Amino acid sequence: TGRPEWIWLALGTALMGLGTLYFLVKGMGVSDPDAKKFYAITTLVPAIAFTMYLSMLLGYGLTMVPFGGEQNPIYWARYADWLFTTPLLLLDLALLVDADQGTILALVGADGIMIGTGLVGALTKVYSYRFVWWAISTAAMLYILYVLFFGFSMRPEVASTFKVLRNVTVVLWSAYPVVWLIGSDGAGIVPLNIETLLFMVLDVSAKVGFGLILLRSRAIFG
Amino acid sequence: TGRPEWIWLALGTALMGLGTLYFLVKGMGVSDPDAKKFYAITTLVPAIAFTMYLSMLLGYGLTMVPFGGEQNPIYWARYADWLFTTPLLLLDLALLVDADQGTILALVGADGIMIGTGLVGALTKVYSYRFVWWAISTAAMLYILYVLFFGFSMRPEVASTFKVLRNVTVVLWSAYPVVWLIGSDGAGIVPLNIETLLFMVLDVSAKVGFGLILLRSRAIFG
Amino acid sequence: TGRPEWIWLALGTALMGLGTLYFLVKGMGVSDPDAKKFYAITTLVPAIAFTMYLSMLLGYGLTMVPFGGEQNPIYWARYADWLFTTPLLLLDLALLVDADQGTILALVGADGIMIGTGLVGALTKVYSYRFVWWAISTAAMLYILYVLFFGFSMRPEVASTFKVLRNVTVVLWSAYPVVWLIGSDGAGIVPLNIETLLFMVLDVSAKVGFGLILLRSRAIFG
Ligand SMILES: *C/C=C(C)/C=C/C=C(C)/C=C/C1=C(C)CCCC1(C)C
Ligand SMILES: *C/C=C(C)/C=C/C=C(C)/C=C/C1=C(C)CCCC1(C)C
Ligand SMILES: *C/C=C(C)/C=C/C=C(C)/C=C/C1=C(C)CCCC1(C)C
Repeated sequence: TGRPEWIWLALGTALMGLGTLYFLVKGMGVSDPDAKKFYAITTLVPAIAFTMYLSMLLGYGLTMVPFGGEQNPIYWARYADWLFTTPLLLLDLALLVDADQGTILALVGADGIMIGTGLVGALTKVYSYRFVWWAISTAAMLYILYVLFFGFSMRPEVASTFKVLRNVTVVLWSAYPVVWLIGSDGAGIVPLNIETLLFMVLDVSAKVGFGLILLRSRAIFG
Repeated sequence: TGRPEWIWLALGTALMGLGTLYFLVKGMGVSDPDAKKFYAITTLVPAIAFTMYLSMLLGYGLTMVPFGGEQNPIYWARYADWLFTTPLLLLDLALLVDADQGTILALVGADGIMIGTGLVGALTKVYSYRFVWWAISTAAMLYILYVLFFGFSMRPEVASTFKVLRNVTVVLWSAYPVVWLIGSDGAGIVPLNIETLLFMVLDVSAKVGFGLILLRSRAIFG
Repeated sequence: TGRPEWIWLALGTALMGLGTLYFLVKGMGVSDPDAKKFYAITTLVPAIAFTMYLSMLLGYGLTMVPFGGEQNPIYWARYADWLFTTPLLLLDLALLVDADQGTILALVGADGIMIGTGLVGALTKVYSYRFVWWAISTAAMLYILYVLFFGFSMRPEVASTFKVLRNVTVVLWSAYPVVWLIGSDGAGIVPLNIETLLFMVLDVSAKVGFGLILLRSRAIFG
């Protein structure tokens, strides 16, 4: 396309679409209920991502936001995706450790705040206000990572898998507020082409990457 | 109104509104918890449909989408409805057969993809791209119907009711991708007047029709 | 700001932000699972409200709706908030009395209808149609309050707390359809400045006020 970032949105689409097929196919073979749960969640995540990367690729989820001087291109389909897939990932972590209903509530709620404010700054028109919405969104991410460390004696083919996935999450999720800040969505110090490349490498890793590690573990069984 | 399809949107509103009253009234008389569940779900479905048919009737959920040459009228309130009521129907089927949490997750997730992509093609501006979003949406419908047949020894006043409702669903739900394709939302081979007539006959049948069959069955009790 | 209602949206933001901090901090100290549940829900409610009051304050959730003659200012961020926080409050009441899944479904569903139609009239362009959407929205509020009285033998440090919270709810929630009618969103008999003052006093009371009463009760424990 006439857009420099098409290549990464094209590669994003393929990879997400590839992970869903692999996981669905892999998904075929399960009988253990609990294990079913982890396939249902893990497969839907890139399934959703698949639909939003295509929408950006065909250009449906792209808008112009006016701010800091001129008109700015902003992929909003990114947040609609994150809106559903991140709560879906925390749910994988949550049911892995037999979380409490109460803690599952807080995580999900804080998550919706995270993305929700992230979307608000993405579409905000006053340049300065954006980073205030960024701060709050970041403040919720700190809560979530906090909770999965200090508020989150279980069987060991579980614990060890959880510590692994959680390390992945914390490192990946932490990159997103950094990319957004340096990117076109935030400081504008990095062009849209690179900002799109960064998110795609995170998304595939945090989704397909995360799912592969997960759906192989014996942790997901009885 | 100045719109040819008012009559069907007017009849849609009455019928949906009539089913909700009947089901709520009928709903009054229940004590068995589990049965309560099926009244809660079954009544809310046309309740929601009721609100969206009126919005189309008063014209709040109507927009113009430019594509394939000219400006196209598109009722988007239809998808906001389907967004909530179809997961509500699968939930009726799901709890009827004591589905697994895992399978309830997949159905609902695939459903949101179905409608979600359906909405995206409805609002897409490049004529050709629409049917690509149609294909994917259809691909999710095939998953759902699949699952309720091959991934979905239970008491017989249940099994027989389930096979019935499920037959209804498969036949009705299959009509929707056909109507959308021939209709104004898709191929434009059928005018908006007829496309509105078709969806109304499906909606009332899949909702009120489906609910009547359901809320009479002894299957919904202990 | 250049807006007369800034002061109340500024005071709304502070107070909601203050309640969340207090509840989170207070939240630190819990071990009993069930009690955790009530902190998770109760704290997220003003957390969300916090984000939407700021959005109105910075002016992100403000739009112009044309009707009854001229252009009308309409804070839509108010409904996105109510969209999530009112179901969150009913859930506090619901789990307080060990509600049935079925009844929890009806309450939440009716609630989404309430706000959902409320939003539709807020954005409707034909003056008269607004109050029709107001009527239906009100009709759902009557269902909810009904249900929490006649469809909602439990331990007494519970029952007495429930009767209390419920009295709060009914009196507060009943004020909202009145404010909306006399306000700029409805009849226009009260200016936006006063209508914004009224909602802020209700919101803080129904949220922070409601939460304080709740998170002190021994009802929330085992
Ligand atoms: C499947 C995609 C994933 C796991 C995405 C994670 C995204 C985030 C952790 C988002 C973080 C953001 C902030 C905390 C600040 C505002 C900007 C965001 C939304 C990128
Ligand atoms: C209460 C209304 C019901 C049960 C509606 C069902 C609608 C569908 C099965 C929708 C199907 C569609 C596709 C599979 C392709 C894209 C167009 C849609 C959304 C009409
Ligand atoms: C946290 C905020 C609360 C508890 C708000 C409650 C709001 C309502 C009970 C809303 C009621 C309305 C109607 C019943 C008629 C239409 C206008 C509304 C949305 C204000």
